[PDB]
Amino acid sequence: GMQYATLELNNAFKVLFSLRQVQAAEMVIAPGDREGGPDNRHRGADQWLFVVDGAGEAIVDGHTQALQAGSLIAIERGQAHEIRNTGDTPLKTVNFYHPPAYDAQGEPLPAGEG
Amino acid sequence: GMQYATLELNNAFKVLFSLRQVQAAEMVIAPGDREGGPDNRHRGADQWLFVVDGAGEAIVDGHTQALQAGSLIAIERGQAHEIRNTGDTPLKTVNFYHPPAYDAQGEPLPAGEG
Ligand SMILES: [Zn+2]
Ligand SMILES: [Zn+2]
Ligand SMILES: [Zn+2]
Ligand SMILES: [Zn+2]
Ligand SMILES: [Zn+2]
Ligand SMILES: [Zn+2]
Ligand SMILES: [Zn+2]
Repeated sequence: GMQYATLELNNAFKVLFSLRQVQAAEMVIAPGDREGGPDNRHRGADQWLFVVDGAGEAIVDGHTQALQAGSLIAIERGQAHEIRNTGDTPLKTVNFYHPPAYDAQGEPLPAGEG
Repeated sequence: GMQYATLELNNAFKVLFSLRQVQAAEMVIAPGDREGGPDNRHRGADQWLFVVDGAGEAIVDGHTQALQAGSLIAIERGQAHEIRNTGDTPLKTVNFYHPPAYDAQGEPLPAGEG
């Protein structure tokens, strides 16, 4: 069969599915808001963050990058990261964790913890 | 530092970067075209395919799914897959291979071969 989902891209944070130690999640940040911070790390999981729409700013270990549709970040395990919505529409992202970072309640696994 | 790229989302196929045995690639399929087929497999790499924009159809081991922005497929290693553009605008996708499937010339690695 096919392992498939159409992301609604309207959830603050929603864990989607996994396959062989990669896990997908949706994260949509409202205008004027941010997720993570200068002390926000996943000690054992890389996070591949892709911007589907909107405008924002990533700070990754003190390095700053403007975000737009098409922006891709490979956030290595252990790197502090913050994602800020700097526009006036939702900042829509899809995220790939390797290995997985979150349990079925959307709580961090040991690998997803700081 | 930050491992970052803004995808142009206008290349038929462009390998992007890797981190710790996950590799990203852009694939944009022109109207009336298709990539892969009923015999198209990566024997040793899963492929996570995400649709950024456009409209299409995936066939994965004979299973059919309409594709739109937000569509996510986890195409397991060994699964036959074909992606057809069924609209009249480009079908823009980003792809995550685990383990990596392609070398620096965009040719399949052993894991990316059928
Ligand atoms: Zn602090
Ligand atoms: Zn994170
Ligand atoms: Zn490292
Ligand atoms: Zn792995
Ligand atoms: Zn055939
Ligand atoms: Zn493929
Ligand atoms: Zn399997």
